[PDB]
Amino acid sequence: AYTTFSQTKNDQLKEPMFFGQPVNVARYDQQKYDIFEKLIEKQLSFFWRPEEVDVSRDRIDYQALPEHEKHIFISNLKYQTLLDSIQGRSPNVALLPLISIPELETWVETWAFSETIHSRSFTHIIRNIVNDPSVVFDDIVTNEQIQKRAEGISSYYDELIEMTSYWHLLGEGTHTVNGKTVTVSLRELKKKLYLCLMSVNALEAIRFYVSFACSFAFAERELMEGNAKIIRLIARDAALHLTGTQHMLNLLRSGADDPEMAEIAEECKQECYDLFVQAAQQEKDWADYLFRDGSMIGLNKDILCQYVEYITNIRMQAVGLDLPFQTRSNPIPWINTWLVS
Amino acid sequence: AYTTFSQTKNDQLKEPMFFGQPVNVARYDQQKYDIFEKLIEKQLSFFWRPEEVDVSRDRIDYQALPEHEKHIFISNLKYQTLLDSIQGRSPNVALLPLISIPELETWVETWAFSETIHSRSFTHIIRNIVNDPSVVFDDIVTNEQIQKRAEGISSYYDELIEMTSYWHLLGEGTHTVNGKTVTVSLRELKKKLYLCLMSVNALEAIRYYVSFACSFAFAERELMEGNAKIIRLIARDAALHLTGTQHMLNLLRSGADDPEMAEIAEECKQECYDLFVQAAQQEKDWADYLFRDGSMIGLNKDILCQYVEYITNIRMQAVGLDLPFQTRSNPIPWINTWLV
Ligand SMILES: [Fe+2]
Ligand SMILES: [Fe+2]
Ligand SMILES: [Fe+2]
Ligand SMILES: [Fe+3]
Ligand SMILES: [Hg+2]
Ligand SMILES: [Hg+2]
Ligand SMILES: [Hg+2]
Ligand SMILES: [Hg+2]
Ligand SMILES: [Hg+2]
Ligand SMILES: [Hg+2]
Ligand SMILES: [Hg+2]
Ligand SMILES: [Hg+2]
Ligand SMILES: [Hg+2]
Ligand SMILES: [Hg+2]
Ligand SMILES: [Hg+2]
Ligand SMILES: [Hg+2]
Ligand SMILES: [Hg+2]
Ligand SMILES: [Hg+2]
Ligand SMILES: [Hg+2]
Ligand SMILES: [Hg+2]
Ligand SMILES: [O-]
Ligand SMILES: [O-]
Ligand SMILES: [O-]
Repeated sequence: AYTTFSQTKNDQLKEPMFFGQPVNVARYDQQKYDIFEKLIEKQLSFFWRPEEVDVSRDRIDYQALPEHEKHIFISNLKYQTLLDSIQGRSPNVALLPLISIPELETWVETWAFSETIHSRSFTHIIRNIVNDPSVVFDDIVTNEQIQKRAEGISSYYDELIEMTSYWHLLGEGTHTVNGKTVTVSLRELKKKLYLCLMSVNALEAIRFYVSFACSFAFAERELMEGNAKIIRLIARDAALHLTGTQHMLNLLRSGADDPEMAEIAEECKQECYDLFVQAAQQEKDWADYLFRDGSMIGLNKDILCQYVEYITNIRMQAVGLDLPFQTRSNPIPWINTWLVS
Repeated sequence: AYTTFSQTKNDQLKEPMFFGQPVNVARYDQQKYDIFEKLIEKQLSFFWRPEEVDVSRDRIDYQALPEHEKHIFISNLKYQTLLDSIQGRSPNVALLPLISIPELETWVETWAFSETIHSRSFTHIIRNIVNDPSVVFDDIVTNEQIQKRAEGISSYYDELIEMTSYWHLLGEGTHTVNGKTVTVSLRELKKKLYLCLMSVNALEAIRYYVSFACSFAFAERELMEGNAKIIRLIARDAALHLTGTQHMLNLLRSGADDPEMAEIAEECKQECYDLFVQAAQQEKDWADYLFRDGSMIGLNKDILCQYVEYITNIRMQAVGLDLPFQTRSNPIPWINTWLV
C-alpha cells in the first residue's frame, strides 16, 4: 500500500503531514507549512565540506592531553559519531514511507543528507588524530557505556519501521501470521510515530547539545581547534533540525493537522515526559563515567549535569511538557560563543 | 529484522553490497569499493543551487515560442519533473533498507539528495515561465501520455519494497498470512533487486538523455538558455548516477560480491535485455505525443527514434548486454557540446 508515485490527483495542501496519500509530484512553489521549505533553504545555504577544515594541529593537541582528557574527548567523539550514523539513515528509512506532504518529504531527505556530512566530518577528525581509526570505529558499536548513554534510540525507530511495514502490507485489522494473531491499528502506529519524533527531538535538542558542551570546553582552551570548527558547523545544522522536530511536534499536538494525533499526544503526555527525563538522566549518568578516572579542566560532572538540566527544561517547555527541573540561568554562558545559532 | 543500528561488531569490508548485515557505523576511512566514495566526493564537489541560476529571459523566450514548440518544451519538462520526483524518494525508500556497506549507503543518500535538487530546479524553471505552476504540476499525475511513457518505474520500486517488507518481517520460507501462503525466497528478492537496479540504470542512462536532447534543441536555436544551464548541471549529475548503477550492476555480475548474485545476473539476462527494449520503445512512442501539434526544424520523431537507438546500444554494451539496434553514428553530435 506504499507507492513511489501515487496516481491519484490530490491536493497536497490538504493532506496531513503523515499517513495521508504518499507524495507523488515533488513541487516547491507552494506549501501547507512553509517552515519546511524555509528549513530546506537554510540548510542548503549552510552546505559545508569537512575536508575544507584544517585539523592538522589537533593530533598533537590530542597527544599532549592527559590520559583522562584523551578519554573524555575521544569518548564524547564516539558518542557524537554514533548519533550521526543513526541520524544519517533513520529519518529516511523511518519517516519517508509515512510522509504525505512534499515540503516535509524533501526536508527529511535534506536533513538526513546533512547528517551524512556530519558523519564524514567525524571520519575526517578521527583520521587526523589517531594512528588507526579502526580502533575508534570498532569501539562505537560495542562500547557498553555508549550503548548505555544511547540506549533506546534505535529501538524507537526499529519498532516504528516494523509496525509501518505491517500497516503497509496488511492494513488496519486483526490478522494471523503463522498461527499468531497480529493486530494492526492506525492509532497505535500514530502513537509510535509521535513517540519516535519526541525521542528524535530530544536527541537533537539535548543529547547532541550536551556533547557540544564537552567539545567546546577544549576549544575554550585553544585545544583541538580543527574539531571545534567542525563542531561549530554541526551545531548550526542541529539548530535547524531541532526547529524541524519542534514544529512537527507542535503541529501534531495542536490538533490542526490531525485531530487524532492531538488526542494521542495529550493522552501520552506523562509517557512523553518520562522519556525526556529518562533521556536527561542518561546524559548525566554518562557525564559521570567520562569524569571518573579524571576531570577535565573547565568542565566536570557537576557543571555538565547543571547544563543537562538547564537545556532540558528549555527543550521540554518548547514542546509543552512540564519542567522537570529547578529553573536556573545557563551554567556555561561561555558556550554561546560557539553556538552561533 | 531490519535495524537502524545493528549491534554486532562486523567487518564491513566483508559484507556484500546488499542483503548483508545492515550498516551500523558510518565510517569513510576505508571501503570495500572505493568507486562509491569517489562518487560521493564528486557529487558533493558538484553541489549547486538552482534558484541561483538566471532564468529571467526564459519567460520572454517561452512566450515567443510557437504554441507547438511550447507544447514540446513543456511536455518534456513535465516528464523530467516526474522522473526526478520519483528519483528523489525512491533510492532511499527502496535501496537503503537493503544496503550492507557504508560507502554505498551514503552514495545512495547523496544520489537521492541530488535528485531533490533536480526537482527544486524544475519548480524554479516552471514558476519563472508560466502563470500557474499548478497547471503544469497537476498535469503530470493525470497525463496519460506522460504516464504511458513512465509505465513500470513506480511498479518495479513498489514491488521491491513490498517483498523487502515481507522479508524483513517474516524472514525466508513459506508462511501463512491471513489463511494464504506467502513465500519469501531471498533468491527471489535478490532478483527483484537486480532488475530494479537494471531498470534504474535505464532510467538514468536512457530516459533522461532523451529528455536532455529535446531540452538542448532549444538551446541550439539560442532559446531558453536559463533552462539549458540547469539541464547542463543536471546532466553533470546524471552521469555520476549512471556510473553508480553500472558499477553496481557490473560488480554484482563479476561474482566478486555475492556469488548468488552473479548467477542471478546470468540467469536473468534476457529479462535485463527485454527491459531495455521496452524502455526504448516507450521513449520512441512518446514522440507521437511530443510532436502532436508539429515538430521543429531539427527535432522530430525521426531524429528522436534514431537517438534512442543510438544511446540504448551504448548503455546496453556498458553493462555487457547484446545490442538490439543497428549501429550508427550519433544522429545529433551537436549534443556533445552540452554534455561534455
Ligand atoms: Fe548531526
Ligand atoms: Fe541533526
Ligand atoms: Fe535527476
Ligand atoms: Fe539521476
Ligand atoms: Hg523518529
Ligand atoms: Hg525515533
Ligand atoms: Hg560531554
Ligand atoms: Hg569535555
Ligand atoms: Hg558536557
Ligand atoms: Hg507521548
Ligand atoms: Hg506530549
Ligand atoms: Hg518525550
Ligand atoms: Hg543532571
Ligand atoms: Hg531500483
Ligand atoms: Hg526500480
Ligand atoms: Hg524528448
Ligand atoms: Hg529528444
Ligand atoms: Hg543482465
Ligand atoms: Hg536481469
Ligand atoms: Hg529509429
Ligand atoms: O545534527
Ligand atoms: O535528472
Ligand atoms: O539525474
